[PDB]
Amino acid sequence: PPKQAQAIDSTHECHLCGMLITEFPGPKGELYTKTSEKVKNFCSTRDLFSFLLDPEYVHQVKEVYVHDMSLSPWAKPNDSHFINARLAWFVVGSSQTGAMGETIGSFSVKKDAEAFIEQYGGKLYRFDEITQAQ
Ligand SMILES: [Cu+]
Ligand SMILES: [Zn+2]
Repeated sequence: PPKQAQAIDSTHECHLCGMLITEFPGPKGELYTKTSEKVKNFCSTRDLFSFLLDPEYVHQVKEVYVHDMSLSPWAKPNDSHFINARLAWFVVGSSQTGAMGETIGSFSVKKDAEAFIEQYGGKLYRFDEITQAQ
């Protein structure tokens, strides 16, 4: 039984960097580790990937969720539309920023990610192709 994404409220702080999450724009992230039933919330897809690619945690991470920017506006992502990050399309290197500056756009629809790149630049990636280089 997969653990489910949860709403992010105004008091939630990023698991990596401690900043308040919902003040800032850009897709946010959540994930669970095998060891804890409490979801870990992140201020940005940037910090989500930084955490889950860290060798200390890479094997502990099970469920990973990101806002679907096919459905939610960039400035105010909506917690009703979390998608499975492992099946999403990602845009790295666009001009659009999140809570930590540069960030990773996340979409359910490949053509939406491609149109995003047409507008704002960047490159298209699947979950597995995102490494510590990016
Ligand atoms: Cu931050
Ligand atoms: Zn953060």
